[PDB]
Amino acid sequence: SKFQQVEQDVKAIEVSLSARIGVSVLDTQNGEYWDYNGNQRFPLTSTFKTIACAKLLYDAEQGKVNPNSTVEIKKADLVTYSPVIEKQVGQAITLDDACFATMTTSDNTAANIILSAVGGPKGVTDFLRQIGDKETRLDRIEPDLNEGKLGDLRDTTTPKAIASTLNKFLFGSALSEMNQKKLESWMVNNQVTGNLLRSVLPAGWNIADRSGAGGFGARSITAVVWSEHQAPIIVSIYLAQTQASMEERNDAIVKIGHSIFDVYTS
Repeated sequence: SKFQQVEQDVKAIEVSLSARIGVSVLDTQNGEYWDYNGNQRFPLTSTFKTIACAKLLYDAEQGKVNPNSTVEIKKADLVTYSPVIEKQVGQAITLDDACFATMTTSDNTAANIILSAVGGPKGVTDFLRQIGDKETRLDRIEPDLNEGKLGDLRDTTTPKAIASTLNKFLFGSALSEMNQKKLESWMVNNQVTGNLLRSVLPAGWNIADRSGAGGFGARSITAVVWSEHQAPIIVSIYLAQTQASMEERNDAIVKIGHSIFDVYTS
C-alpha cells in the first residue's frame, strides 16, 4: 500500500497515453521492492550505454583492454546524434573519453566505439548473463537498436532486470570501488536528463541516471537516488508503443518520479 499512489499514477498514464508502461523500484536500505509490469519487455534504447561502459571498466580490470588506448575516428563511422565525436573526425579518442562522452551526452558514435571494444552486442549480453541478468539483451549497434517494434526481443530488458543489474554494478563487487565511483560519476554528470527525474528530485538528494528514447514512442530512465538520510533507491521506468509527444512522455516520467520520491520524503 506504500506505493499505492505510484500505482494509481502509472495506471492513469497507461490509459491517457494508451501505452505499455513498466516500473521497478528497489530500496537497498531495507531490501524492499515494488513494480508494475516489472517483468514486461521494453526497448533498452540508450539505457544500455551504462552496461557497455560498465563492461569497459570490468574488462579493463581483467586486462582485456586498456581504457586509455585510443581509437581513430573516421567520418564513415559517424551515426546520428554524435555531438562529441562529430568534432573529432580525423582524431583519436580514448575509450575512457568515449565512455564519458556517451554517458553524459548519449553520443551514439561514442557508444559504437565502446561496443567494438567490449565484444559488441554479443559480448555485452554474455557479460549480462555472467552478472546474473537473465533478461536484458543487446543485439544491434546504433542506430538500429532503437527500432522499438512490438514483440521484437532484440535490444530489450524488463524494468526489474535492468534495475537489479544497475544495483549490482554500483553496489555489488563485480567492479572495484574505484570503477564503481567512476561509473557512478559518469551517471551523476549526465547532461541530458534535466527534464526528467532531476526536475522533481527532492532538495538535498543526489542522482545518477541514464535515459533513452526510441521508435514507436519508446522513452525510459534508469536512475539511482540517495541522500545523507536515504540509502540508494534504484528506479526503472519504461514506456513503449505510444503515439504520445516527447513532452507527454517526459510528463509521465516526472509524475511517476514525483510519486516515487514522495514515498520516501513523506
